[PDB]
Amino acid sequence: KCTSDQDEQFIPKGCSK
Repeated sequence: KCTSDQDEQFIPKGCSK
């Protein structure tokens, strides 16, 4: 997943996959 709660300025290692 990309957004855990609401992460608009932050994208993780594993966003769109």
